[PDB]
Amino acid sequence: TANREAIDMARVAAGAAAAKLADDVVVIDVSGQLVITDCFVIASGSNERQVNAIVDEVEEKMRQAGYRPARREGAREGRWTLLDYRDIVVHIQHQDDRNFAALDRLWGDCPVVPVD
Amino acid sequence: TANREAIDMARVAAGAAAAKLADDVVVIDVSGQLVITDCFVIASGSNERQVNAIVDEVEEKMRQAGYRPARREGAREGRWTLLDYRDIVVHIQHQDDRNFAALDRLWGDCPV
Ligand SMILES: [Mg+2]
Ligand SMILES: [Mg+2]
Ligand SMILES: [Mg+2]
Repeated sequence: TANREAIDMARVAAGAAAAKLADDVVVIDVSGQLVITDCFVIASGSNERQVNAIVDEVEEKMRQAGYRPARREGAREGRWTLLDYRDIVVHIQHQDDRNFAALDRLWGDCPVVPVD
Repeated sequence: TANREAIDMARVAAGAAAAKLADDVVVIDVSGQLVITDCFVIASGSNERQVNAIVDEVEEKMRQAGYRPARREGAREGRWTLLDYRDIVVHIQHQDDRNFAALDRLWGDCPV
């Protein structure tokens, strides 16, 4: 399964998104699929303000956890942001833009990490 | 349009993939679309071991040209490997998995 250190990072990220009332907050164990990243963290906002508040909360809480800033990515015209912390990767998106079948297609065979 | 520092990185990464006999090597300018990444370099290997060697070639010359180490990722079965250099992302894939349709609906308007 996923390394304990990676799960702890995921816990911090998911707790930050939950603190800003994100929807779809799930930690995916991708340790059996990928060679580097162990946890994928999904989160969604109902508006773009919230999406960005979730993004900033995750970064601020990850900094407090002692980690270096994520390598970031997003679409200039899109409403998503990708945060790469290596052991984990965080993906935050406006719920209206999400493709949920595509998510399940990609990670449907991966265990959910009950992180609470 | 795409960065000088990125084009000269894509040049190196694509040439390296060329030196180790990759197929369907493409440099895609995504600078118009993305915030951070400026270019993608996609390539195919005929098999998992060729994908492995292609990655080696790319990483070897990128280090030689004094570039930052890649943030790597890969499928555990070696079907694909990705190297993130920030300014460019290199995507090497087993030709059987290369979906050119999905590429088109997504980086089709980008110069290639
Ligand atoms: Mg792992
Ligand atoms: Mg750019
Ligand atoms: Mg190697």
